[PDB]
Amino acid sequence: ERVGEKDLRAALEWFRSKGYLVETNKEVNPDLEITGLQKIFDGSLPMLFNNVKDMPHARAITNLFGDIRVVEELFGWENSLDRVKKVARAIDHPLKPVIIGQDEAPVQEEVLTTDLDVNKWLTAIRHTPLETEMTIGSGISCVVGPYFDGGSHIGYNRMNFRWGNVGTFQISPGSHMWQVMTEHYKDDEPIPLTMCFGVPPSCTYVAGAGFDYAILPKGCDEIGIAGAIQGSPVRLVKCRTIDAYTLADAEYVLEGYLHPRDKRYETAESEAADIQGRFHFHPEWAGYMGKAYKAPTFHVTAITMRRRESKPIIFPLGVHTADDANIDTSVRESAIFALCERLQPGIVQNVHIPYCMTDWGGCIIQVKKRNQIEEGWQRNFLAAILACSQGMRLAIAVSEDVDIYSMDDIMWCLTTRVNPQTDILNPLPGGRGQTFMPAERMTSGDKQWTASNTQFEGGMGIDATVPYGYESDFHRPVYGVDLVKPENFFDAKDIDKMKSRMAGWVLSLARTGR
Amino acid sequence: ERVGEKDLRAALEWFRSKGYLVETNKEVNPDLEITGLQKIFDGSLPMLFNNVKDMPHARAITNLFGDIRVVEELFGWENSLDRVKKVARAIDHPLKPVIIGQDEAPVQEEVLTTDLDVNKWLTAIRHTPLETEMTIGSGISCVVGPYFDGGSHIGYNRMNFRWGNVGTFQISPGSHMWQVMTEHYKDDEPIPLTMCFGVPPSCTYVAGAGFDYAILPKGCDEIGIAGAIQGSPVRLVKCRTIDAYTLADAEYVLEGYLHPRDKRYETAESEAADIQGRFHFHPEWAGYMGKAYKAPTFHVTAITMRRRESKPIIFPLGVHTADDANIDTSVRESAIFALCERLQPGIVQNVHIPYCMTDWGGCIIQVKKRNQIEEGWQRNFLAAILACSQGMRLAIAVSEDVDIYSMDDIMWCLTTRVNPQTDILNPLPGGRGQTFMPAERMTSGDKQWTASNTQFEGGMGIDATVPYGYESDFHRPVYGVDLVKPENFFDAKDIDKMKSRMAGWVLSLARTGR
Ligand SMILES: CC(C)(COP(=O)(O)OP(=O)(O)OC[C@H]1O[C@@H](n2cnc3c(N)ncnc32)[C@H](O)[C@H]1OP(=O)(O)O)[C@@H](O)C(=O)NCCC(=O)NCCSC(=O)c1ccccc1C#N
Ligand SMILES: CC(C)(COP(=O)(O)OP(=O)(O)OC[C@H]1O[C@@H](n2cnc3c(N)ncnc32)[C@H](O)[C@H]1OP(=O)(O)O)[C@@H](O)C(=O)NCCC(=O)NCCSC(=O)c1ccccc1C#N
Ligand SMILES: [Ca+2]
Ligand SMILES: [Ca+2]
Ligand SMILES: [Fe+3]
Ligand SMILES: [Fe+3]
Ligand SMILES: [Fe+3]
Ligand SMILES: [Fe+3]
Ligand SMILES: [K+]
Ligand SMILES: [K+]
Repeated sequence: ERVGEKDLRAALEWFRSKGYLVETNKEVNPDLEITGLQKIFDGSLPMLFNNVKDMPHARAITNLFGDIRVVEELFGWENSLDRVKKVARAIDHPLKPVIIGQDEAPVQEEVLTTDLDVNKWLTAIRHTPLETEMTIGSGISCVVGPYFDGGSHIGYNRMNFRWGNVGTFQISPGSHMWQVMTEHYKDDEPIPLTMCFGVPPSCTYVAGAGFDYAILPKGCDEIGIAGAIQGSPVRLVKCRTIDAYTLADAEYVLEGYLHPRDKRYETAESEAADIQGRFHFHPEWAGYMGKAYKAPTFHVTAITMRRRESKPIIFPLGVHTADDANIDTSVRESAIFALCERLQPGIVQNVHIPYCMTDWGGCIIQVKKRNQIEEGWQRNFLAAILACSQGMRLAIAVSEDVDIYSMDDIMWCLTTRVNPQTDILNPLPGGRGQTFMPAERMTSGDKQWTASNTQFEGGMGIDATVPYGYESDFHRPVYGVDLVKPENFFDAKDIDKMKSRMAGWVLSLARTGR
Repeated sequence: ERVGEKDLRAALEWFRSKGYLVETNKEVNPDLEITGLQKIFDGSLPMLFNNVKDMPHARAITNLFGDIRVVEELFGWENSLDRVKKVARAIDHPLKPVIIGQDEAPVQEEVLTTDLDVNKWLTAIRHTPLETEMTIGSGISCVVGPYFDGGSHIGYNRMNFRWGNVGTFQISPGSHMWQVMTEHYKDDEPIPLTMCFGVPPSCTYVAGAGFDYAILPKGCDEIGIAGAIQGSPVRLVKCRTIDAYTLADAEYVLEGYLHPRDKRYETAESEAADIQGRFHFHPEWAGYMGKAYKAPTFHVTAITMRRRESKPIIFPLGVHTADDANIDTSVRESAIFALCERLQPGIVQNVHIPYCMTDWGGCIIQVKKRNQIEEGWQRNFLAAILACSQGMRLAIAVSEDVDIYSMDDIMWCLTTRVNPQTDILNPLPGGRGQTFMPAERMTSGDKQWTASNTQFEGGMGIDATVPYGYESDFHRPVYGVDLVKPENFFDAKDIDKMKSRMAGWVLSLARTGR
């Protein structure tokens, strides 16, 4: 029982074969060093640390999804558009997970039912020097079967184990875990779930999804979507101490129960002062320094893992990195594309959630109007995206003559193609927002800065598309960059010099001559 | 091959057994008499006309879905809420249709491949004296297989056969047929489809659906939904002259090809004057007198039907009737409920599209806020409903202490629970609307009054819910109608007199004592 099928170790072997893996044997400190090195090389190749300070049994990998190109190469996609379309198709066609025996699951080689000190086995890290606690943010929640209406859910939840085998469990209001906890908020028994660490890359990719429940509602099969993404079923295994299932090919597994009504503070400082929304926790998805809140507790009852001599791998990652941004926004883009295609097929050409747009904060859709009867569909798309993606603050629609991956080109569209009196939608003022946005959280006023007091401003949908029938007046003409060859005029040396001095919007403008 | 399984004849037998069927042998005139009698008994029991003027082979039934109570009894539902929930569940769990042999399909007992005069076999009717043409509005389009991405579509399309075997084909912009025609607008071959008449009641129920493509996108299985609604698979049969499938248990079937680029006028008058949007056609779904437009043509190549001595039944119905309203708004309500449940489960308690709200015009959702973190979800629901239901003009959200079926109670909520400065949403001004709404169609100005020139005003979402935490101040208290018994004070005669003098909002207020 020591082989993961399409597991993280196979991905590491593939990275090493492609030359995309950077290893080191120097001992890395989980306190400020892993996240520091990840931010120094933000959006770069994966880094594998063989020696982690005070964790002789663990290896740490980071920047696994830092470069979207290497991720697309790992999953067999040509480019971002191909990835979006293939992931939408996978969302509509899940692969049912397969259950294997308890004696052939690689993640159950070692089963610790006592001596449950999570912080001794799972690597907790500190992101910034301003933090006080070391937290665990590498595990994905896994709920399979009756508690998810016969489907399966996988997603990240940050945990702070400050009571040995009991830690806080951060749940986004409105998410799948929030819906499960709300349905069972007044039950007598706790919710049995497991946290998986070092899972297969497809499971991480699908766990990044969130707040796309018009496409991935409660009862869907997220593990099935991961299996369809990886081209084969994901293996499940029955837990040892609870009635649930786990990812058999993970590296660590925490079995336990979620107590919805047993809420405790995430940090000792906030627990002392007894207020939420202040007292920094660590950097969050909106790009701001974090805050600490009360949260339900996760009561661990068993710690399963691979053979400790094999040094099971854990994937710790800073929040404000290209890694986390890719992990969330990839399936977010695919789900937004699927929704727009459901509403009216053939109009949306591409969807992109750039790193700068705060994974749950905004998105960009590219629409192509084929005739006069399709004019106005971009506004329906913007309103539907803002309403079906809770707390999304800025959705932008652009035409097909726009480079959706260049923020400079988007800014140009905003400057030249937006009528400020009619092209700025504010669909749902007073709806549900995201508490982690400081602009929204500051609307609490003098109340507790939690989700119970914030007041959403309604989002912002910007229609920066060209009106149909005015494509000649809004034409970005072309420069003759294909009609002349620089080799006829200069030598290779000068051409390389001039090319090396180029960066930014000019790279996009020179490719298209636009 | 002469038995429909759960067909229209079985429904007629059930109605007769329950005493819900009203028969007559007097010859009814399809010109102004069928629709006149249907409007005289709007929302009443089904009427079966055994003798139709100039149609010795046809029987006509009307008001089949006129009373929602008899429909719910036919399909085995307790009430409207049970119907909505069961139909949502059926939408999420379709039954795959079964294919039967060409020699056991009841609808293929007689196959006319020549002498194709549709108006001689299919009963065309005139709705109002202001019309000039007699049109066919009893058949549902049926597209199965490759042209619907492996799914199945059923829906109504009004046809005017003024060229013998070639008639106009009215397609709503944005609908499933519109999406199919747009995908194949420039193909060389025409689109093979069939029009079914006198279909099973579940197929009519599902064909009533429209503009709910976040729940029923292109590629879904609408015939599967009908089968799940009726509790058994719907039978299909291979066509005779085209490569397609039809409802085997129908009464008539028109096989042919849809020519998207071969557009002709629906009436001779509009064809002469050569303008669209004027020159009345017949009453439409918005409750206004109709207009005539250009439309693609349906080229019939075969007319299959049951044995002409059995007098196959046809279901002609006026547009502005409780029948049509039920037929559309039932699955509309179920799909809106499904969408609201996908966005955030447990908040929406009931969805109702009243007759007065112009099937595609508006809806009412009833929300119950369980805690402070759910305040504001009604606005997300309203925005999502307005954006994902093309051209919807008025969505209203009310609290759980409201009778969703009483328009007086909704008006009371509008009067007392709407802040005009913050509770009226206008989410998507300039989006896609419905051309058949005169308020929208008048925005064309001096252009052609078609879908290419209308300018949607953005819809209207009214949040008439009670803010969370103010349920004591917005409490409709109760009167003690359960604490006193009228028999102790008056005799049965006076009680019946007083009860007979009551009607309207007082019936709802007296049941709840509110
Ligand atoms: C809002 C909340 C939780 C509430 O807590 P509070 O505002 O303090 O109010 P409350 O809970 O004490 O009272 C409440 C009363 O409503 C009843 N009630 C309460 N809940 C339920 C329920 N589920 N079902 C049924 N009834 C319920 C109770 O009946 C009663 O509570 P009880 O009396 O029973 O105790 C509040 O604490 C709170 O954490 N905000 C912030 C939470 C939040 O945005 N995370 C987002 C996580 S994204 C994230 O990281 C991330 C994502 C991507 C990338 C990087 C990162 C990072 N890096
Ligand atoms: C808007 C339309 C159709 C357009 O027609 P027009 O405005 O006149 O413009 P157009 O078609 O001539 O030109 C167009 C140009 O865009 C290109 N193009 C056009 N279409 C396509 C396409 N599908 N795919 C790709 N390209 C396309 C062509 O390339 C070029 O056309 P071409 O040059 O090729 O000919 C226009 O006629 C029209 O009927 N409005 C009204 C239609 C409408 O609301 N029904 C709603 C039916 S609910 C109903 O009853 C009902 C429902 C429930 C209950 C009761 C009732 C009743 N009782
Ligand atoms: Ca992205
Ligand atoms: Ca209705
Ligand atoms: Fe989930
Ligand atoms: Fe614009
Ligand atoms: Fe359809
Ligand atoms: Fe209100
Ligand atoms: K997820
Ligand atoms: K339909």
